Amino acid sequence: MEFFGESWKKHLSGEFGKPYFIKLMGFVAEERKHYTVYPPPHQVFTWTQMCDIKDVKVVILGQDPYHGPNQAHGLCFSVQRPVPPPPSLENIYKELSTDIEDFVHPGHGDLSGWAKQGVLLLNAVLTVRAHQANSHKERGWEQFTDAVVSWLNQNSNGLVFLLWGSYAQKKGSAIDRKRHHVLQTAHPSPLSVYRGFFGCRHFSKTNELLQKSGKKPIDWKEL
Ligand SMILES: O=C(O)c1ccc(/C=N/OCCO/N=C/c2cc(=O)[nH]c(=O)[nH]2)cc1
Repeated sequence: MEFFGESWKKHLSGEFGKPYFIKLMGFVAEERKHYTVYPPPHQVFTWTQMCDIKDVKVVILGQDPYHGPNQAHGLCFSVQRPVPPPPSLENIYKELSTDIEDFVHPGHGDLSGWAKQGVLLLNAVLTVRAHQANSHKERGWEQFTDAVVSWLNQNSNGLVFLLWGSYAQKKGSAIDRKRHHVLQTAHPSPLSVYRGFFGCRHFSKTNELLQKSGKKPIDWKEL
């Protein structure tokens, strides 16, 4: 395997020599010497491994990785087999079931099948100390993932951005609405899901928007 997918590296490596990025790398490395940090190194950049950067169709922006054992693996909201889907992911699957009648629950929480279809599952902060939510907040990841969002905004066309919650909406605030499609709703967490996420129908809406972009739809059940 590779640490960082080649097509993504080609376009994002301009970040790597910048002072914030050097500092970020040092911070994460030091944290790993004293704490268990999730995801493990080989999974920090899973979101670069699943499809070519040129083939991104949909972008779902997250915040912090899961902080429990075996959960985070470098794709926002996803958990690898055999880990049970956390409540936020169960809510995502519940909305899918009501939104698209023909959706089939895969019986696991691994969203790799979406990533392979060009659904970028990007957290803003890409590491977290075990059991400590937001422990790596504002250490440099935000600037890096802002650079990712900026690259896609400028160099791709007709993407669908799904911005769930106020944090994601802020991170996507500068997306050019004349050049990309943006859908917004509340966050799927249990505390916020009934404040707009249930009933948002973003999955069916996304596929209709992809038609306008001249692109084939996501098969949301291909998991
Ligand atoms: O800004 C808001 O409106 C808002 C509201 C509620 C929340 C809540 N989060 O609660 C934790 C739920 O689980 N999240 C998992 C999770 C896993 C992952 O890979 N990425 C990720 O972004 N989240 C966040 C933002």
